[PDB]
This record gives sequence, structure tokens and C-alpha cells, in this order.
Amino acid sequence: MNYTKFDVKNWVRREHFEFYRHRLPCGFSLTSKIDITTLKKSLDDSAYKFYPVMIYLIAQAVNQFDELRMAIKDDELIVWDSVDPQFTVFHQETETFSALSCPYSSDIDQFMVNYLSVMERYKSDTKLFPQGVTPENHLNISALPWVNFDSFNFNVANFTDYFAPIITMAKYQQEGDRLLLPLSVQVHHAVCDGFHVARFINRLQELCNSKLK
Amino acid sequence: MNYTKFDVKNWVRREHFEFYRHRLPCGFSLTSKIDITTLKKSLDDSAYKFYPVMIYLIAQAVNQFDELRMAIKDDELIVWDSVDPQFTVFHQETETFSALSCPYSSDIDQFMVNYLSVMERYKSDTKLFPQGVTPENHLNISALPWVNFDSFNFNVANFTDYFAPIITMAKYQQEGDRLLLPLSVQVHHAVCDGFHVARFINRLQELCNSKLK
Amino acid sequence: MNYTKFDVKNWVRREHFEFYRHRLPCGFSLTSKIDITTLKKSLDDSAYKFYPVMIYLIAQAVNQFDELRMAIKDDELIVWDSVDPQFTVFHQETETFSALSCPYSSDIDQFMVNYLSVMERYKSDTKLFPQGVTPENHLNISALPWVNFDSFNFNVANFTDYFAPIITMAKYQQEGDRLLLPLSVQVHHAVCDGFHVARFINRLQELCNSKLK
Ligand SMILES: O=C(N[C@H](CO)[C@H](O)c1ccc([N+](=O)[O-])cc1)C(Cl)Cl
Ligand SMILES: O=C(N[C@H](CO)[C@H](O)c1ccc([N+](=O)[O-])cc1)C(Cl)Cl
Ligand SMILES: O=C(N[C@H](CO)[C@H](O)c1ccc([N+](=O)[O-])cc1)C(Cl)Cl
Ligand SMILES: [Co+2]
Ligand SMILES: [Co+2]
Ligand SMILES: [Co+2]
Ligand SMILES: [Co+2]
Ligand SMILES: [Co+2]
Ligand SMILES: [Co+2]
Repeated sequence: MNYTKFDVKNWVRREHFEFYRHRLPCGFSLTSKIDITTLKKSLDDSAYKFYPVMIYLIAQAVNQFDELRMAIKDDELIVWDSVDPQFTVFHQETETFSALSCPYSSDIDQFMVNYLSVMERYKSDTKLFPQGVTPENHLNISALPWVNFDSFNFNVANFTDYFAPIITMAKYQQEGDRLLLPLSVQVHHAVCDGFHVARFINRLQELCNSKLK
Repeated sequence: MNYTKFDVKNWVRREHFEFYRHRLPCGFSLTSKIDITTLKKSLDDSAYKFYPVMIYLIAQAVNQFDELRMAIKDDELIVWDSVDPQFTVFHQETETFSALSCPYSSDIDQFMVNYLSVMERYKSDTKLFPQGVTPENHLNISALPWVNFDSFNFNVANFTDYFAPIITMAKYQQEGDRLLLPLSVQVHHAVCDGFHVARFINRLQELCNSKLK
Repeated sequence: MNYTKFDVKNWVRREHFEFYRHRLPCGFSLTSKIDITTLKKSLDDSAYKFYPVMIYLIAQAVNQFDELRMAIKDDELIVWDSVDPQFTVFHQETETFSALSCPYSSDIDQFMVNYLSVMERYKSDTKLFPQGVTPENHLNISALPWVNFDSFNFNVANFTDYFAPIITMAKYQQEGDRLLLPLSVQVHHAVCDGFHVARFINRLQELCNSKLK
């Protein structure tokens, strides 16, 4: 299979996992600003577009840390070998959105081909899920390109055992010499502590500051 | 009546509405900064005060978009022809607040008269709801003038079917050449997507940048 | 005992207390930036370290306002004479955290001795609660020193009657001439209004701007 059953009995976080899963169930969200000044220049020197690149980079960073790819399957804790991005697409015509997913690839060029191909095929489909069921091994990404925000939070009436991270980006803005992008990350505390979120964000910032290929 | 039953069967969002109402019930909040540099000058050239003007402008913008005036009445989805602001008033003497409402009017001067008249009559009343029941066709506005914030979120134990937007403003602050006001908007995802919130905020920013009358 | 039963029948907030406790149960969070430019200089001129000092100052400010030290005990509303900080400690070795508490003292030097002594004794203990049960009269403080944030919120599946404030700080950052620290405060609306939170934050800012001793 594409997942491994995680060894909960010998995990250093086993007490935290039961505590935040069942004793005091909770998740948290944080919004931080990533510096995309360097990424903007890399983009300027290429034919890639902003949204797909951010999807790629967020998926790449998630795909590096196990704690962001956990799930309960058959009542057991597993880690997906890899997760694919599920992202939102806006339809100008109806002013509604759809969620699509495409296979992740560590090759940026192959990722771009997967993306354009899904986009090609469902750009006109207004169902909420044009592809049908969401793949179990997913991460959620969404964008609000029309407004800048300093904070974002989802208030969900039930999030029991749902461990996939939720990432939302706003419109970026010029903050003196820098171009900053607000990014909100929302996770379940059973699998992620503040350290793990900070580590994901720091790694995404480094990827934004590195060559695309 | 002062509302119309909305046509859910032919709505482009009908799948989203059932999905966020019953399958995955959720709302979200976002905080963004509005530039009130121009409004401050308009205020300086007038006798209007800041709080009542912001109430007016927020109500005016809500009153322009249907998705911000939805409600369930008799198990059906309706749109109010118009909504009146319900806002908080602080009592210095007891250090407690009350919530009041007054009729909205597209005439700023008539709005100011409605406001001062409600204020006149209940400035000393410390009940939480001095007027008695809140009008069904309302929007909630509150202000925290004592502190600036970058984020605000309400954690509500039950928000089933409550679709009126919740707007909270903080103390404004000087951010170089500009005067910025933090404004938090919290909505139910069954009736509002990120696009609709961004559109409300963009429209409020334009109103702040326009003549009062 | 170390608490007093509060007089609910004659409280100016009695209607608000029942309303937010049982009619519309809710809490809120806000994140604001404290200016720690002066505190940094006081720290520079001393041997105290940042984390313990912030713990001290947050506890000192909480200990001044009754509404931040409320609890339900034996079905009655009480006010603790004083509360002790419960704070998080990160273990680099396992990349996990523990929560510890130590007695509050209005003498900064005695507080530092209590802190170092608890730290000495449990620095290697990876249990979530090395000391065993959390003291009932507590406040929660946590820190995310690895990342700066503009917002933070806990999404808790059940917060019935839990009135102790939750305070989270991020990594501080230089914002022109100032050093700012993001601080998130999350409270239950039955005991705290926006005014009370703003008053706590304003008082903490003054303490940060004053001599340590
Ligand atoms: O609602 C969805 N996505 C939103 C898009 O803004 C977000 O990414 C999200 C995902 C899961 C979620 N949850 O599970 O509570 C809430 C929001 C997909 Cl399920 Cl369609
Ligand atoms: O509590 C109220 N208002 C607060 C004021 O800060 C806010 O505007 C609000 C409104 C509704 C709400 N809700 O329905 O969950 C929560 C907060 C009115 Cl009901 Cl009194
Ligand atoms: O979880 C805890 N603390 C976190 C630390 O980030 C936070 O301070 C907190 C405290 C209580 C809480 N609650 O009661 O819902 C949630 C988070 C202590 Cl119970 Cl271990
Ligand atoms: Co259990
Ligand atoms: Co791998
Ligand atoms: Co249904
Ligand atoms: Co109209
Ligand atoms: Co009751
Ligand atoms: Co005292």
C-alpha cells in the first residue's frame, strides 16, 4: 500500500496524541507572512505561474514531514508515503468554486503538466467535486487572491480525527522592500505541536528562497 | 413581507449550501486592515463621529449584497430586503456593554438621527438588550476601541443556521503615511465563500474613500 | 481557602455571565503586538532571561484583575486569591513539550528562584505533566519561539465553564525602530468582555515599559 502503520507504542508523542485526540480534542490555526520577494524574481525569469508554483512548494514541504501526512485508517494511525494537493479553483462565470486534486511529483515540470491537464479537463465544471471522491492522501490548499488578510481561521463544528493540514493564502502585498504573502495553517493538535507548524513554515520560506529547478 | 424566499433549486451555490450547512458545517473569520486615511479627512470636515459613521458604512455595504442578508425562516432560505445594524455600546460607569439596534436608512443624515435617538433613550440602560428582542433582520457590529489587534475570532459552541455576519473593529493605528483600521468579519460558509467576504471588504474600502454625501 | 465565592446576584455582569455561559456559549481570541523595545534594554542590563520574565509579567498582570482568575468550584463562581503560571517547555532531544507550573511571587527574584528550581528538577522529564495534576488556580502560557505569527487561535471541541485565560506568544521581530512581540489571548466570554482583555494587554504593555525591580 501507499502508507505505513505508525508505531504509536514507542512514539515520543504517544501521551500527547491520546490527550489531544480524546481528552481535550483541539486544533489550532496560525497566520504568518512568508517573504516571496525572491520567488517573484524566480517566477519573473520563467513561464511558471504563481498559484501552481505555491501549490507545488506547499505540497513539497508537506511531503517532507511525516506528522503532516497522518490519518486514521481502520482505527489505526498511518503515515501516507505521499499526499496530493486538493486546491480550490474559482469560476468567474458563476462566482463559485470547485476543489480539484492532481498527483504530486518532485519534478516541478511533471507537476505543471499534471496541473494543466486537470485544469484543461475541468475548467468549466461547476460541481463542488468534479473528479468525484477526494483521494484519502490529500492536503487542502485554498487561495483568496482578492483581499489581503492578517488572520484566517475555519470554525468547524466537528473535526474529530481529521489530520490533514488546511492551508489558506491571501493576496500578497508590498511591505517596504519586501513582498509578503499571508499564509494560514490549521492543524489538529493530536499530530502537530507548534514546533511542527513552525518547522513547516520555515522550510516553505527556504523553498521560496531557492531555485525552482 | 420584508424578505423574499430564495430560489435554492436553481442557485449556482446549491450544492455548496447543503454541503456547508449539513455535511461539513463550518464558518470562517478573517481580519484585514481598511485604509481610513481619506475617511478621517472627510470626518474632520464634518460634524459626524467615527463609530456611527463606521456603523452606517458597514450596514450600507451589507445592504448591497444578498448573501450577507440570508436567514432560515420556517425551514426555508430567505433574503431580507434590508437589515438593521445591532451594535455594542459601552457603559463607562459599570464597565459593561449593551447591544442596541436602529433602523438603517440610505440617507446618512436620517441614519444619524435614528442613532442619536436610540442612544438618547438608552444611554443609561445596562440591560444586555434594553430594547427587548433583536430584530430578525440584523447584522452584528462591535468595537474594541481600547486596543489594536491583528486578529479576532469568536469560538461559538453552536452556530447552526445562523447566517448574519459578525463584524468587529479594533482601535485604528498610524502605519507610516496611512491610518489603518483592523476589521474582522466572521460568516457561515453555507452562504458565503471567501470571494463574497473579499467583495464586501473591497466595497467597504471604496465607501470609506468616497464622499459621505 | 485561597479563593472567595463571588457575589453573582449583585454583579453588574450577571445577565452577561448567564447569557455567555449557557444561552450562547462562546469565547474569543485576539492577537495584538506588544512593544518590547524597553523590556529588551532592561533585560540587556540584567541577568534575567526573556521567557521567565515574560511568564512573570503575564502572571503579574493576570494577578491584578479578578475577571481573569474566575472558576466554577462546587457549582459556584469563585475568584482565586492568586493564580500560578502553567507554561510549556520544549525538549530539544525528543522535539516534544511538557507543561510545568511554579508558584507566583510578586518578588521577581523569588519568582526566578521558583522557576529555575522547577526547571532544574524536570528539564529531562518528557511526560506531558511531570508534576502530576495541574493546580486548579492556574493560567496557561505557551511560546512558539521558532516563528513569528500575526494570529493564533485554539479550536477546542469543548470549553464548557473553563475560564482560565490562554496566552500564546510568538517569536518577536524588528518593525522599524521597535521590537514587537505577537501575543494571543483567548478567554471565555462568560467572564471577560473585550474591554477586560484590552485592559489586561494595556497593563502588560505598561509593565514591559517599567523597571523590573
Ligand atoms: O471545504 C473544503 N475546503 C476548504 C477550502 O477553503 C478548506 O481548504 C477546508 C478543508 C477541510 C476543512 N475541514 O475539514 O474542516 C475545512 C476547510 C474542501 Cl472539503 Cl471542498
Ligand atoms: O453577543 C453579541 N454580540 C457580539 C458582540 O461582540 C458579537 O457581535 C456576536 C454576535 C453573534 C455571535 N453569535 O451569534 O455567535 C457571537 C458574537 C449580541 Cl448577541 Cl449581544
Ligand atoms: O494543552 C495545554 N496547553 C496549551 C499549550 O499550547 C494551551 O496553553 C491550552 C490550554 C488549555 C486549552 N484549553 O483548555 O482548551 C487549550 C490550550 C496544557 Cl493543558 Cl498541556
Ligand atoms: Co482514548
Ligand atoms: Co518521501
Ligand atoms: Co441536508
Ligand atoms: Co436594496
Ligand atoms: Co443557565
Ligand atoms: Co492580589
